Amino acid sequence: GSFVEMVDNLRGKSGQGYYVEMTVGSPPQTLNILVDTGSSNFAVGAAPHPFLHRYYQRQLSSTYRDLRKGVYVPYTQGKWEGELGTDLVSIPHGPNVTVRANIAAITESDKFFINGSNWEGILGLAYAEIARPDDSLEPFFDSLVKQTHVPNLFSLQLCGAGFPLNQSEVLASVGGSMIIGGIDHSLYTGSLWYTPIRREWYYEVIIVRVEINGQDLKMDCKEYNYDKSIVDSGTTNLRLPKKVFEAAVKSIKAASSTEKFPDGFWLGEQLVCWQAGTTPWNIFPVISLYLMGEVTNQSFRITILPQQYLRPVEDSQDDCYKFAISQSSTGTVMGAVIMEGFYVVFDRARKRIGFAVSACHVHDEFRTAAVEGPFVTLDMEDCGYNI
Ligand SMILES: CCOc1nc(N2C[C@H]3C(=O)N(C)C(=N)N[C@@]3(c3ccc(C#N)s3)C2)nc(C)c1F
Repeated sequence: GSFVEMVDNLRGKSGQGYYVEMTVGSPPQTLNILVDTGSSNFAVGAAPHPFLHRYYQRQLSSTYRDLRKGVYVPYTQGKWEGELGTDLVSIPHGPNVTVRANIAAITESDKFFINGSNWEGILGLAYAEIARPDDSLEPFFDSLVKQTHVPNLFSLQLCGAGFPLNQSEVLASVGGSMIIGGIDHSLYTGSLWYTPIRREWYYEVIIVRVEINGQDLKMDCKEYNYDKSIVDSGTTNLRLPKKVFEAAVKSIKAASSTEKFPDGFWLGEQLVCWQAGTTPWNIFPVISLYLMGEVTNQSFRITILPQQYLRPVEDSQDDCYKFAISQSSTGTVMGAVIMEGFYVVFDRARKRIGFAVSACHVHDEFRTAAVEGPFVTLDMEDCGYNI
């Protein structure tokens, strides 16, 4: 329905992440927490760091409980180490409840805290299977549902500004909404279409067809989900498996061939700039991803514009962007630049993910993002990867 207390509770941008305010401990300690559907731990800075202006001070919380257990989390681009404990946690612009949750108090980290991101921790919203050190460490959302009457569902509206925001603007701007326990109908237009959650670990989905400006990429659909396809608010880009990325970039280059861009642009490293207001959106194609539907032999599609996959960056008065589609060796990742086009419903109770056109997606007068269906699609189970 309508969840006015949670609408507009996020801040941030696709490159540095979107965060929500939370409180930990007694008396409450306020922290800004990255919303991450790609992990399953609630972890906060708990020791001084050059990039943190605040951190969780366990010795100041009367409700802190030490679990006497460490946690070591090395991942591809970064790492953190911490100490496990529990404490009382609330979301000020959330459900009006306080829960006793696991907290990994980060004591040492490497390339984890981003200089100027304004967040001091991460809220992993995925399932216990991928929690560290193991699946016995109950994730925050699991604790919230178990301890309260909050429905087992959350929804995210990530709002890209469509232009760069400076330090002051990003602190003053509304970055979106995280609706805990419901769906807010003001955040989207048109209908919600649902795709099954294939397995509960990451938010895993199955892509069944890919088009670039209506042209079928024509790859065996297993390639699109090799070795998985996930929905991840903690990733900036749309990341595609190597072979899919190679085919997609060739097609996007062919569609936009009236302008030549350097190799560094297509590699997502180099910015491209145009005179203020002259970005040639129309030369860039739309991209549609078809997802397995809830009905047998039915699919639907989500369509994004270059306003989603060209990420605004500061250079001058030029309008500059980076290409936000990149290669992956760990499957497809529908990151923030996909999520900015849509209101995304993580319906854990019904093991499904819903998509609708976002009320805050960036577009022009000629084209809009879309969520459409149904389409007849056969052998969709064959699109999923095994082993
Ligand atoms: C395989 C590692 O499993 C785990 N992975 C993770 N994460 C991997 C990181 C990552 O690379 N992506 C993309 C992501 N979605 N989340 C992480 C981010 C770090 C900084 C971000 C920003 N901005 S987002 C957190 N945490 C735990 C606790 C794991 F167990």
